[PDB]
Amino acid sequence: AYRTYAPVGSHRDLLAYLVRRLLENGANSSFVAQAADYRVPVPALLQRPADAIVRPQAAAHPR
Amino acid sequence: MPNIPPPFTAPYAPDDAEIAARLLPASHLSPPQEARIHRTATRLIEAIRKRLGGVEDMLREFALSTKEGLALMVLAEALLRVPDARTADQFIEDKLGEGDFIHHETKSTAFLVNASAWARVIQPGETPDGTIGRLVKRLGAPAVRTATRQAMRLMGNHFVLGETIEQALERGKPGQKTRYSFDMLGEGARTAADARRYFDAYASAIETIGKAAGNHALPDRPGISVKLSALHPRFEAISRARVMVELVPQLLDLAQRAKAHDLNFTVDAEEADRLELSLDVIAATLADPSLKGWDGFGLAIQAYQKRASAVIDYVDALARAHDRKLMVRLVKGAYWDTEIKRAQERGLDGYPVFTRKAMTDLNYVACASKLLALRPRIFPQFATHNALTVATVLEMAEGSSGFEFQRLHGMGEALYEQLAKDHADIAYRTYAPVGSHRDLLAYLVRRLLENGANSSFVAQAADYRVPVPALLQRPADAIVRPQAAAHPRIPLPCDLFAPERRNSRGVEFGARTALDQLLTDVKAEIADATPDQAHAAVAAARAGFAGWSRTPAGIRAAALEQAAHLLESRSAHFIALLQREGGKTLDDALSELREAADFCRYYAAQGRKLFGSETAMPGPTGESNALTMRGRGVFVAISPWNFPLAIFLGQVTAALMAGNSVVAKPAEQTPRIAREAVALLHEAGIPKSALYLVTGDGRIGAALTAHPDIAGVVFTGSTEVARSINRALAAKDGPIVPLIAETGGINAMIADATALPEQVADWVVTSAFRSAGQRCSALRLLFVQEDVADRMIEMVAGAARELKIGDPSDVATHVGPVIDVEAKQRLDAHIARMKTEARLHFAGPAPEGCFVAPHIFELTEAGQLTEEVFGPILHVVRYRPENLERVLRAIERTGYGLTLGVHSRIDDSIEAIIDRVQVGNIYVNRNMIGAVVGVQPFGGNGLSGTGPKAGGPHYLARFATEQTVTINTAAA
Amino acid sequence: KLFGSETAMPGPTGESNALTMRGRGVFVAISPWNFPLAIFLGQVTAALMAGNSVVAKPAEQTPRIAREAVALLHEAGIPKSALYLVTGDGRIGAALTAHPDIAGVVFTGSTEVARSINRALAAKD
Amino acid sequence: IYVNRNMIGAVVGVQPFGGNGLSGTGPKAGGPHYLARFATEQTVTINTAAAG
Ligand SMILES: Cc1cc2nc3c(=O)[nH]c(=O)nc-3n(C[C@H](O)[C@H](O)[C@H](O)COP(=O)(O)OP(=O)(O)OC[C@H]3O[C@@H](n4cnc5c(N)ncnc54)[C@H](O)[C@@H]3O)c2cc1C
Ligand SMILES: Cc1cc2nc3c(=O)[nH]c(=O)nc-3n(C[C@H](O)[C@H](O)[C@H](O)COP(=O)(O)OP(=O)(O)OC[C@H]3O[C@@H](n4cnc5c(N)ncnc54)[C@H](O)[C@@H]3O)c2cc1C
Repeated sequence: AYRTYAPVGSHRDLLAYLVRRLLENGANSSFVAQAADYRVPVPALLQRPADAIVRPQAAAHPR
Repeated sequence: MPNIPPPFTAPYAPDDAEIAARLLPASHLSPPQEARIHRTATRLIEAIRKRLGGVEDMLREFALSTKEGLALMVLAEALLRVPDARTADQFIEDKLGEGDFIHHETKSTAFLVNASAWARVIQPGETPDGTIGRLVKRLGAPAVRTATRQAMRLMGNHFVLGETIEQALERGKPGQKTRYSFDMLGEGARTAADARRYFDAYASAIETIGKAAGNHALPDRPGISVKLSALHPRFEAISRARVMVELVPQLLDLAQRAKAHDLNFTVDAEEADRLELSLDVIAATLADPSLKGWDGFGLAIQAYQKRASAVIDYVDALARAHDRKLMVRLVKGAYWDTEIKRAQERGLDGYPVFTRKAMTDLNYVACASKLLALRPRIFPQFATHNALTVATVLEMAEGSSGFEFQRLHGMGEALYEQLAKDHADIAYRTYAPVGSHRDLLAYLVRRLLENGANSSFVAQAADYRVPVPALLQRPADAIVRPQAAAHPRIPLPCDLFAPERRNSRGVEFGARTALDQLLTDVKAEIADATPDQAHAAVAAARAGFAGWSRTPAGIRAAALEQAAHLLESRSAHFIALLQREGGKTLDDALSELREAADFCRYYAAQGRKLFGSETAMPGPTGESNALTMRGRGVFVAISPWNFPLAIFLGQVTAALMAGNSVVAKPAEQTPRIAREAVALLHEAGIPKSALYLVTGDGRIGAALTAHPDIAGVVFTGSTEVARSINRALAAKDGPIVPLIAETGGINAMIADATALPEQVADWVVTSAFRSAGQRCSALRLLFVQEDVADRMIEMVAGAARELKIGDPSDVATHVGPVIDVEAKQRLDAHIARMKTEARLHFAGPAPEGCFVAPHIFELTEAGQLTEEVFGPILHVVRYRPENLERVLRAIERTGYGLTLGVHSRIDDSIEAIIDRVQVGNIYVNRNMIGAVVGVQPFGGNGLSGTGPKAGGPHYLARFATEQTVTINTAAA
Repeated sequence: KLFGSETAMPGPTGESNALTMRGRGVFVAISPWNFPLAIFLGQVTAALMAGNSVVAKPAEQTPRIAREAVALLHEAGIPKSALYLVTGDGRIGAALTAHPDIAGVVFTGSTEVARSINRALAAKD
Repeated sequence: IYVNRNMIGAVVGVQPFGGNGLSGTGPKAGGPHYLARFATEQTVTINTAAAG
C-alpha cells in the first residue's frame, strides 16, 4: 500500500509552501535530485548509511 | 598568366607568441561592430537554447563517455537495419540490458564489416561487463534502452548509410533536388582494392547528386567532399613519387565527373604531415586543362594550423596562375589531439597547430578576413557551428554575398535557421555523412571527440550552466598577451620529460625542407680479436675499475649526457652507419639514434638518483647507518645486430653508470657502429681504462664470459646463447655473478570484433613487417575473432602488398634487407615449410639480393608455430569469442613473454587479458614496437628474459652491489 | 610501497604507461640451521609478499621450528595453497631446485651448495 | 661494515644484510632492494586517444 498526497489550498498560502518544497528538490544530498542526475551511478545511491558513518565519533558533521 | 607557385613549404611549427603579436592588434573592432556581433550572436544562441537535438545532447543527457556514445550508436545502426522494427523493439525491451552485454557489443560492431554476423537465451544474474554492462550498472537497463532509442533517431536522421554505397545512395534519394551536399565517409585506404572502392563510391555519389542538382548555377548546387587518403593506400610524404603518378589521375577523373554536373568538389584537409603532399596533388590536378570553365573545384583549409594563412596565399596564387575560380572551405580542424601526440612522439621542435582554443578562434577570424578579400575569384565557405564565429565573420563580410556558411547535418541547425531568419540573403550548405557501414566506425570516432569536448562551442551551448555571455567572450580577451598564446600546461616535445631530462630531437618527414635536409645530411656521410687480446682487455678493464668505480656519480652522469649530446650532434653520421651496416630505413635509423641518446640521458638521471648519495637508514640514537651502491667490477656487454647502436650503448652506459668497467663484444655483423660509439663515449668522458671494444665470433664472446675475473654479463640475443653463457658462468668455482639476458619472443596480438579493422591492419603491418620483422618485439602471431577475420586478414594482406621493399637508403623504402645470407636462408626455409603446412594468405615479391618479403600464413592452431622466426613473417590464428581461454593457454604454452598486443573497445576484456598474462610489455590499441626509454621499460620474462627491464627504474641497481656502513657514533 | 600501486611513466598525451610488479611463480626457499626461524621466515615472507607461492625446505637439523612457523603463517592469512613445507636431506633440496616449473630459488647456506644449485638451474633448458 | 661496535646481529631495515663475491649474490635481506628481485616487471601501454 502507498498513500499519495496532493497539496491543496489557496494562492495566499502557496509561497510559504513552495519555499519549503523547493529546498528539498534542489538539495545536493537529496536522493531525488541525485537519482535524476545520471552522473551518479546506481551503486552510489545504494551505499548503506552505516558505511558512510563508519565510526561513532564521526556521527556529527565535521564542518 | 602569373607564375605557378613553387611547391608549398611554409615553416611547420613557428612560435605562437610571434603570431599572437600580429593577430591580437588586428582583431580589434570598433564599438558598433562589436555591438552588432554581440546582438547577432546572442540571438543565434537564444535560438540554440530554445526539437530533438544532436549527439551532444545525448552524451550530456546520459552523461556518456565518448566510448559509450560510440557503442550505442553502433548498436543503434545495427538495430535500424533489422528488417522488422517489431523485432528490434522486442530485442531492445527483452534482451538489451538483461545480459549478453559483450556479445551485443561485439556483434553489433562486427555487423559493420560482416553483415551476416548479426541476425540466444539470457541467463539471469549475469555480471554486467563490457561497455553496455558497465553502462547498465551505472544508469540501469531502462535508461540504456532509452539512450539506445535516441541513438537510433540520431543514426537514422543524421547519417545516410548502407552496407554498400549503392544502398546508401538509394536511401538518401529525394524529380526533386537533394537539400544536402555529401560528406563521404571514406578515409585512409589500407589496400589498393580500398582505393578503388572509395574511387567508385565517390564516382557513384557524383552521378546520384548530379541527377538531382536542380537548375541553378553555382554556388547554388550540391557539393561532394573527398579525402586524398581514401584514394591512395600509401598517401605519405616518403611515397610522394608514386603518389604524384598514381593519385593525380584518379583525383582528376572524379573532378571531371563533378565538373560535368557543375558540382562543388572539395578536397578535405587531413593531418598536418599530409598538408604539403596534398597541396602538391591538388595543384597538379587543378593544372589540367580539362578543369577550365568550372568554378566548383576547391579544398579545405584548417585555421588551427599556424600555416593556414600561407596556405590561403598559395591557393590564391594557384587560382590566379591557372585563371580559375575556386570554392575554398575554411574550417578550424578535426585532428587536434592527433597533432599534439604525433609532434610529441616524433620529438618535433614545436606544434603545427595552436594549443590554445582561443588562438584557433583568432586565426579563423583572421583567415576569414583574408578569404573575404579574395572574392570574387575565391568563393569562401565557412564551416563552423560556433555562433560567435558566425556572427563575427558575418560582420566582417559587410554584406551577405560571394560566400556561404557550412554545417554538418545534426549540428548547427537552430543556429543557421535563426541566421537565415535575421539575414534573408545568407547562404548555408548542409552536408550529410554518406557511405558504407564498413567506413562508419572511423568517422564516428572523429565526430564524437568534438561533440564530447568541453571546449567545444556546441557542447557548451547545450550546457545551461554556461551563461550566454560566457559563450560570447572574444578570443583576444582570453589570450590578452602574446606570450600567453601557447597553452601553459602543454610542454614542447623537447620538454616532455622535464625537469628529469631532455628529450632527443626527431624530424617531421611531412615537412619537405626537414626531410630533404636530413636525406642530404645523411648522404653526405675491422680485424677480429684473438682470445689473448680479449683476455688482455679484461685484465686492462679490471685495472681501470678501481678508479672508475670511485669517480663521483655526477661525473659519470656528465659523460653519458655529453655522449647523448655528441650522438645528436652527429646524428647524420650515425644514421648513415645504421643504414649501410644495419640495413635500416631512414625512420628506423633515426629512431634508433634517438633511443641511443635517450638511453644515455635516462641512465644518467637514474644514475644520479641511485648512486649520487647514500640512503640513511633509521636506527637507534648514537649510531649511523648508510646504504650505498658500488660498481661490481668488470662487466662483459654482448650486443645484437638488430639494434647495433642503441642496445649496444644502453647496456654499456648502464654498466658504466653503475661504476663498472666494461668489455663490449658487438655482434659480428655490426662492429663498425660499435667502434664509432665507443670512440664517442671516450670522447664524451669515458676513460680508455674503463671501456674496451673486443670484436669477433661466439668464440671471442665465450672467451670473455668464461674469464674468471669478470663481475657480470649483460646480454641481448638468442635464447640458446644465453643459456650457454649462463652455464659457463655457473660452471666457475668463483662468485655467482649476475646475468642480465634479454632474449627473443613469439609475440602475439589479440584483436576482437570491437576493434577497428583499418587500424588493426596498420598496427599489424607495422608490428610484423617494420625493420623486416627484425625486432625482438615484433608481432609473430595474430589472433583475430572469426566474425572479422576475413576482413582483417584481407586488409593486412592488401596493406602488406603496398610496402616498398628495397634499398634502405631510398626514402620510399618500407622494408630493407635482412641482416645477412644466413638469416635469409633460415627465413626462406621456414617459409617453404609453412607453405606445405599452413594456409598462405600473402607472399610478397622480393627484389634480388638479401631480401625476404612480408609473408602471411594462417595456422589451424598456434601450436604450429614453435620457433621465433626473426623476419617479416606473420602467422594468423582465427578464434571463436568463447574460446579466448584456449588462445591465452596457447600463448602461455610457448614459454616466451616479451610483448603482447590487445585490440578492443571493451575495457573488461582488455583487463581480463592483462590479468591473465605475464608478458613484459602489453600494448593496447596501438602497435607493439618502438619501446621508448623511460616510457616503456622494455624487457620480457620466461624464455624472453631475466629482467630487470632496460630503460626502466630497476635496471641500474642490478649492475651494482649494496654496501651498508654502520658507525657507532656514541663516542661523539 | 612496491606492489601496492602502479608507477605512472612520463609519456605523450593520449597514452598511458604504467609499470607494475608481479609475482614470478613458485619460489623454492632453502634455509639454514643457524637462524632456523628468522631467516626461514625472512626468505619465505619476502617471496610471498612479492606474490609468489613458496615451497620451503628448512635445514635437516631444524624442521620443528619451520613447521611451527609455516603453521603460524597459515593462521595469519597465508592460504594453504600458497605455502608448503617439504622436509629432508640435500637430495630433497635438489629435487626441488631441479624441478622445471619453479620460478626462482632463495637460498642461505654453504658456498658449495649454492654453486650446485646454480649449476642445476643453468643446466635446465 | 661495522665501525667501533660488534660485527653481528644485523637489524632488519637498519643494517640490510648480505655479502658479495663468494659471500652472496645480493640483493640484501632486510633492505629496500630485496623484494623487487622476487618479482617481475610489467609495462602496460594504452592508447587512450579514442577516449579524449
Ligand atoms: C506525505 C509527506 C508528508 C510529510 N510530512 C512532514 C511533516 O509533517 N514534518 C516534517 O518535518 N517532514 C515531513 N515530510 C518530510 C519532508 O517533506 C521530506 O519529504 C523528507 O524529509 C524527505 O526524505 P526522504 O527519505 O524523501 O529523502 P532523502 O533525499 O532521503 O532525505 C533527505 C532528508 O535528509 C535530511 N537531511 C538532509 N541533510 C542532512 C544532514 N546534513 N544531516 C542530517 N539530516 C539531513 C532531511 O530531513 C532531508 O529532508 C513529509 C514527506 C511526505 C512525502
Ligand atoms: C562541413 C564541414 C566540413 C569540415 N571539413 C573538415 C576537413 O576537411 N578537415 C578538418 O581538419 N576539419 C574539417 N571540419 C572541422 C571539424 O569537423 C570541426 O567541425 C570544427 O573544427 C569545429 O569548429 P567550430 O567553429 O564548429 O567549433 P568550436 O567549438 O568553435 O571549435 C572547436 C575547434 O577548436 C579547435 N581546438 C580545440 N581545442 C583547441 C586547443 N586547445 N588549441 C587550439 N585549438 C583547439 C579544434 O580545431 C576544434 O575542432 C569540417 C566541418 C564542417 C562543418
